[PDB]
Amino acid sequence: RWHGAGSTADFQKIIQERCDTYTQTIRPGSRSRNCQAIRQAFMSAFISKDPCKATKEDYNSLINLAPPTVPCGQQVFWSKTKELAHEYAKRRRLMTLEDTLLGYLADGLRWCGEPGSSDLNIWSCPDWRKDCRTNYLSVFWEVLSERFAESACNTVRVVLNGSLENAFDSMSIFGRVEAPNLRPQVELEAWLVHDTGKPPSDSCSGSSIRKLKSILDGRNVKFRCMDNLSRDQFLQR
Repeated sequence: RWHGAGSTADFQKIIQERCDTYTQTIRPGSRSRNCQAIRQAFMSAFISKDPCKATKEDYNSLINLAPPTVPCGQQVFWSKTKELAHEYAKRRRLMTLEDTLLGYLADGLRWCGEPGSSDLNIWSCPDWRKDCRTNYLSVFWEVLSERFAESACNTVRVVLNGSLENAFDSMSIFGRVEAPNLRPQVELEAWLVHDTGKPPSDSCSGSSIRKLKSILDGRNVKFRCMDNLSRDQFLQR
């Protein structure tokens, strides 16, 4: 029925198993959380509904069970730097969205339902461009991203791509949802990191980063920007 790839096979089992692994072996001691209840809430958010009428409100109950809150001074944002940013966060024992409970559950997966049915659509799912932006996969990442940004505290870091013409993309989730909802008075450190021995194409003094700085000034968030670093110099530091 849709243009996008279908749901991850065995979605329900994958998320519950990821939840067990996360809560018991990845970030334990926190107060306890029921993984069966989390799985049930996640399914209830989208199953049997119109797959192109997802709203942020559909996810309030799921997120309340496990908000994407990272301890102060440990939070990492990224944009166009997925691989690098996660390497960095892993090495420094920091957390990206994909390191929160719900982000860990959902990372890399696909899901959508079908009206009337209680089952996943494993055959096809709304593509964001061809079908609808208001789909359950896209909306999940948006609302999770917003709460993650709102809960950030003290010093936060962002890894950006110094090999693009514009390291800051105002239409990205980081630019649209995260930066504009950053808790006021936190401090943000940006790292603009470039490839290989390929000379950077954007810097902290470029137009796009000046736009980011304007947003942060508006949030009363202090900004420090470092650039002209290759992947190795950034990670080795």
